[PDB]
Amino acid sequence: STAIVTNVKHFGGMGSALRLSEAGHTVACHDESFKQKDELEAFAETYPQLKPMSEQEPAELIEAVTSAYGQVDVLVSNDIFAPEFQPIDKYAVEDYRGAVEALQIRPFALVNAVASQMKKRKSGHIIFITSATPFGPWKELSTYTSARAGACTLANALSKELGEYNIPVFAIGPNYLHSEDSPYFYPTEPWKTNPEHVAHVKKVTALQRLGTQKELGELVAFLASGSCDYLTGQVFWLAGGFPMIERWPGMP
Amino acid sequence: STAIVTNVKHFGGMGSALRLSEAGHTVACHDESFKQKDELEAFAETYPQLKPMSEQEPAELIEAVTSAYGQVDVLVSNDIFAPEFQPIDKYAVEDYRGAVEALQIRPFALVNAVASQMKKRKSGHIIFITSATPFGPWKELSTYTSARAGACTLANALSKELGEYNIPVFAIGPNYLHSEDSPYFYPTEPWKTNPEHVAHVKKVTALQRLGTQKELGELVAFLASGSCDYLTGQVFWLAGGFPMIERWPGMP
Amino acid sequence: STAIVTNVKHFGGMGSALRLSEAGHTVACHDESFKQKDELEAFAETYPQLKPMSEQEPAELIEAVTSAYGQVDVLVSNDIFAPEFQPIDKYAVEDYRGAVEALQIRPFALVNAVASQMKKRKSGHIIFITSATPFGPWKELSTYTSARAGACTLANALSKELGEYNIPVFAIGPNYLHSEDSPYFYPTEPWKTNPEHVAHVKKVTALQRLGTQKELGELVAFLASGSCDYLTGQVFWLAGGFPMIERWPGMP
Amino acid sequence: STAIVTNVKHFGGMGSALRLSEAGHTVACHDESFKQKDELEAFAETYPQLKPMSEQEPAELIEAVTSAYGQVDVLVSNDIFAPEFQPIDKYAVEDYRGAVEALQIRPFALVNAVASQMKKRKSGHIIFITSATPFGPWKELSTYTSARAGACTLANALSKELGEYNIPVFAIGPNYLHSEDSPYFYPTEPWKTNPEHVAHVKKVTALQRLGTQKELGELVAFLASGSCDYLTGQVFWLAGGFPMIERWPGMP
Ligand SMILES: O=[N+]([O-])c1ccc([C@@H]2CO2)cc1
Ligand SMILES: O=[N+]([O-])c1ccc([C@@H]2CO2)cc1
Ligand SMILES: O=[N+]([O-])c1ccc([C@@H]2CO2)cc1
Ligand SMILES: O=[N+]([O-])c1ccc([C@@H]2CO2)cc1
Repeated sequence: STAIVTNVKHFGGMGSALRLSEAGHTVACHDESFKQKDELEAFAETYPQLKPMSEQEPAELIEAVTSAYGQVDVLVSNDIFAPEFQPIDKYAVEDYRGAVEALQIRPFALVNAVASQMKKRKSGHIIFITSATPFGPWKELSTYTSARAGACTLANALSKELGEYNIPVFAIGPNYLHSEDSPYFYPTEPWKTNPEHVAHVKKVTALQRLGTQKELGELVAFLASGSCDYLTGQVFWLAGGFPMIERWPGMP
Repeated sequence: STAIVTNVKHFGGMGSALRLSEAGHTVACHDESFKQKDELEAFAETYPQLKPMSEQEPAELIEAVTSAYGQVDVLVSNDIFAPEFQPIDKYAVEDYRGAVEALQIRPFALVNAVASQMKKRKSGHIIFITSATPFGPWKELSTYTSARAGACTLANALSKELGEYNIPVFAIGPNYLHSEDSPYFYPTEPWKTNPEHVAHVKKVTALQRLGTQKELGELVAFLASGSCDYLTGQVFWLAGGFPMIERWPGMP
Repeated sequence: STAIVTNVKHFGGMGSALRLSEAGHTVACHDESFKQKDELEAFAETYPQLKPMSEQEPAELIEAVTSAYGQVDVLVSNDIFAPEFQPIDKYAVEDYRGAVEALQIRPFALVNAVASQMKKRKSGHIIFITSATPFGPWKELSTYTSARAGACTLANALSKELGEYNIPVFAIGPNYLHSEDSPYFYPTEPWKTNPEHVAHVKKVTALQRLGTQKELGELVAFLASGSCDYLTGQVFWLAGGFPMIERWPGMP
Repeated sequence: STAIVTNVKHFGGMGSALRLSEAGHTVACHDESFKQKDELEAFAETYPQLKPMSEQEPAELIEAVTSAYGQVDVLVSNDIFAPEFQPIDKYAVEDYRGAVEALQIRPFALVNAVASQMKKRKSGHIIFITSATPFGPWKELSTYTSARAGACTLANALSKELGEYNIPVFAIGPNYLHSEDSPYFYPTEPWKTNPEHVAHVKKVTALQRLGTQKELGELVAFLASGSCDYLTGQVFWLAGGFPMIERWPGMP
């Protein structure tokens, strides 16, 4: 079918787009850098199987993909934001508004724009790439963490109404997901190359390693395949067993 | 100590303010209507044991209560919003922005404004009145439900950083909480007067009744008393056993 | 690889075994009925793609499969129990002991018997088929529901220690999962053939239908394939959006 | 009213009994040591406000308290077990049976024995002291952690049926709860005396300290008072913000 992957260059974007395309889907890709023709053309050349779009806004993007490929069957809202770790009193209120806009309002706007066509034909899949941070909150990241939780619940809530139209809705919350060249949020440098970082990952995850783009991609393609729609409403914690809890003194 | 209860006329406002006052606290009350001298005066006359403030914005309010009474020891963010039940595609993106501003940004702004003083003296209590909808979402209320989830997690996330400063943070998520004359969200009419509504409540809650303002107030005062700070991070589901799940055919 | 599916004739047994086999795995199958050669041979003839075992106990089963097929790479603990619905005071304490033995001790015993070999190779996958009842408890089924919760947490706890040996552990908790000819727990008759039952499923699930053995099988095969080990520790709610929560009077 | 607190000398026993008594309740106490006359009398002398009982089994205990004090209004099932940390394959299946019998079957048996009298008069409170380990499992404690999870769910499931009879059911899950002279599970020595243990607690809890018996008691008394029955079904995590999750390299 036809799929849309947002912010393709970052977070769970490449894994999702690449595997979806390998599965036979036509994959329209969005990214902030695609505003520049040079960036869009370069992407199209490197990944000829993907279909980069210049459209930036929700309604604009959904309309563009629908016109170019007929309809949108799979929506992968791969949302990102660049937060700072700050004590609550050090954040500016605008810092939270920014987090909520990028992590909650955006996915909401995308579903709001594509839901009608999916409901009319009673078919489609909606996948939010959120975060596992709500499951094990770190101190001093209240904006990003709470916004991600809003997105997770948004997906679960949406599954309740869209199920009547045979539209599954899922949320994939990753952590320690290798992002390769993207800084969102675990790039090769330094996460796979610096001792302290490698050791940190070994300590906090059960599998003692970063998750791979391949793994995220396999999950996305599996859910979008229609092989297991009954998991609708699920929030998947793609965090390799994180968080590992510190044990008592003397214990290995 | 000195407490602040927002939107006192609605939701968990009166139960919280009244019980906190009976516990001996000086309770500064906020409400949109207090912007009008006539409304504020009428409230002060009816409730001489309460201290209504005219201030509307977070910083302005925190500053006024601090100036008049010395400091803010307890913050009860009784947040409200009037959402419409709507299919995802029928909402306007602005409807979600409105829900998040009222249910997430506001409590965040209040803590952002008061956290510094609490941290400097290493004492204080923060309580968010959220919702239990995230625990059992209804179809077609995605904006309100997801926003409330963001608030619940915000409370939990804040508990992690403020604990070092001896500041407990809690979230109380009610449902079917009798709101008396307030339309937010279970007024006496029709929830205690109309047969069908009375029957609905008896079916969906384990205790088969609406929760009382007194019960909410008791919990708020208990948490604010410093009797059980070790519950910091807790999201309390004040919903009387809701949700009750429909059983198989043949089962009463 | 080599997989083991217990209680193959019931619950998620057939879906798991059939899809695992279609995936290319050698699937050893356990069932209480296989104690009778007549039943085992009858099963073997009907399903040449499966390998029914006569062994009933954990240690004996693991040893038998290891001897016959080299080793056990995938363990699918498809646990079942036949509980009665009853008020807490009407149950016999033995009724709870029985539920716990069948739903907690059994999966524990199986992992206890196969873990050492998997750890030595630093490879293997463990899947518990539990229940979604803990997520939305019905009244009067305290034994079954709580035991299933124990099994879910057992899986999550195990993922923490086995991750170090590269062994993912998952729990799939279904509800309204079509069980075809098996009475555990949603057989064709009457769940797909009686109006009241069809209507009940339509009301309590978001997708308004029973889950299929195919869907459960696809998930089991996907997890066992090694395509997404990073989901280790996950409890999957395979309940089609259940539970759907009763809305206010007047709402459709 | 009349309350029963089990294993009073350990875990949440003393805080519960002491505060319930201070609240004016007649508190019948159970403990394995009370099997010996010398132990029961020594306890009665030290704590004259408490009523130690010699009864050990659920039925006889409920009956004895009912005969002596008229009825059982509050049941505080303070369950304990002394597990060993072990890799799954190192445990004996009997070690899990032992954990489940003490942490799941026991509370179930007590409610099974007292539920009828509470239902007949439509009044009563049931509180299980479980554990917060299910919320953040450590590696190698699969027996204890999963059993405690079963108990938490048992309480939640029970709230659904007993609510109709006006009987709230709660579960209090502590961790890092100072147990003073009792080895279950954080005695003064070494948790408040050894530097490494003191440092560990300051690291893994948000409040950076052990919880007190006083705090636990305050919660139990509050819940038993009938001041906030609408919290029925709640699982309280009395863990001071635990778990604190390790942050990235460079962050303090
Ligand atoms: O900003 N951060 O430090 C950050 C850390 C982790 C995440 C994981 C992927 O959700 C996201 C953001
Ligand atoms: O708008 N609504 O229909 C609504 C219903 C229930 C709530 C409960 C209190 O959280 C809030 C809003
Ligand atoms: O006995 N029962 O009524 C029953 C109902 C539901 C289940 C779901 C699959 O876990 C199991 C048993
Ligand atoms: O055995 N243990 O090591 C243990 C550790 C912590 C607990 C906390 C109270 O639940 C219980 C048992």
